[PDB]
Amino acid sequence: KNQKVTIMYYCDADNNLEGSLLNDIEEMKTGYKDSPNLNLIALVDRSPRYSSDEKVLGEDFSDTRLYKIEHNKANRLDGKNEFPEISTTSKYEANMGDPEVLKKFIDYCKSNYEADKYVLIMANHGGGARAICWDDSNLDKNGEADCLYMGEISDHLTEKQSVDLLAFDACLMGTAEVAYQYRPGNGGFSADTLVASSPVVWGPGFKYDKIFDRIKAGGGTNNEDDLTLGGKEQNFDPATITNEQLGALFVEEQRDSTHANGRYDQHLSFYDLKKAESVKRAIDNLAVNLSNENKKSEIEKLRGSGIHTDLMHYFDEYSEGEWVEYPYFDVYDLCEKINKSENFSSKTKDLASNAMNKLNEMIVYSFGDPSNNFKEGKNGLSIFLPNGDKKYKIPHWTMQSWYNSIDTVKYGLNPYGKLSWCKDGQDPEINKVGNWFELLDSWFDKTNDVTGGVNHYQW
Ligand code: NA
Ligand code: NA
Ligand code: NA
Repeated sequence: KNQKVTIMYYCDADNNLEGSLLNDIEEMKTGYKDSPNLNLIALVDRSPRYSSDEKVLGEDFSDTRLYKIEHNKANRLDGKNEFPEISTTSKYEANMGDPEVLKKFIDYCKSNYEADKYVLIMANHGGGARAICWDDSNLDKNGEADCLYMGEISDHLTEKQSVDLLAFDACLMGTAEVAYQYRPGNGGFSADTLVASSPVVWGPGFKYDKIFDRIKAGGGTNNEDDLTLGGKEQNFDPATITNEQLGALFVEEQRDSTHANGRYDQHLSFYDLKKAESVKRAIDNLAVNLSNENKKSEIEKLRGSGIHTDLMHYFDEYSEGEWVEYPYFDVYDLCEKINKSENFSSKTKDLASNAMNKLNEMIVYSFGDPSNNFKEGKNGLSIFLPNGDKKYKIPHWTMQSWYNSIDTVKYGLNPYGKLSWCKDGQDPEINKVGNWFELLDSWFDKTNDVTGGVNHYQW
């Protein structure tokens, strides 16, 4: 009733999105309403090549800094003990792709700005369940920009850094694997609720000024209609705001901002992550059935290929590169087409209906393309469904060994796997499918000896 809310903005502007993220910070300063129940602490890492702005944060710089944002104001902070490399006069360059930096940021905010509710907004690029936050200041073992892999974040972060809400201001983050990775009760770092978009997010990103202009005490409303909650858009007191109200804020303001500019391809969803497991298990059941009834042909006919797909998806199907990297399809649409197709038995239909029920329970709010018959609260979550047999000649599935449960670098594959979505629910028996990962591996890996085929996993 008199809670305090700390919002931690992990701003990785060390890339081409620097100007957009500086505009986002300006929007935060504009919309932020000063209150003793609210804190906005931002770890901003800028770039030395793109934007040369000096009006948002007071000067032009290229290092990593800690700021506290208030109305029309951003005061630079000291790193103190949790981040001793950062001071009010330091010139420290951080690697935002290093999960230890994110860990130090979360610990700093929890130590110096204690609160009853924690929100974590991670802002950068995004690439599904593989990664997030690419940093141009540090190069990996391939000469590319270092990034945060989901399994890497789980490996380095513990339960001490768990948050109440996790917002991904990045592309292609609303996947079932991502939501399951950070579910509460996984033993380590987790988020009670997740805000994410299944497809790419447009340039402007989130309309933070409107969001923070609605995080205000005193009650009241504006004249704008609320299409997620019904009625008029309400103001939510920081002393009493809940996870659901903040998520509805994100979803509704993104809907209004995107549709105002005629961008009906944009999406955003709010998930209760304590339902994530309930969805995963559900899909897993379906997966087992899909293995036992030899339905690879029918699922491939539902998914499609090339530019001819009828499943609701969140990538540019005209780009084979996106087919290889982000073949993410809507889970609810897949289960609905299974349940309504005449190429599936009654058992498969019932398992798909159970998956739909769990999905409806998980996805609290969502908005999408109305021309695609988007079902709010049902559509809005994606799942990895590759064209594993299509050759590029190299098959797609061999280029997707990152979608794995193992330590891929330890087995010579491309950086990082360790996705709990792929690990949990595996059937230890050989030639036996236990979960979605093993189903895909059984469908697309042509050899299954002890060496584990192309992804070094024996299903
Ligand atoms: Na950096
Ligand atoms: Na509205
Ligand atoms: Na394999």
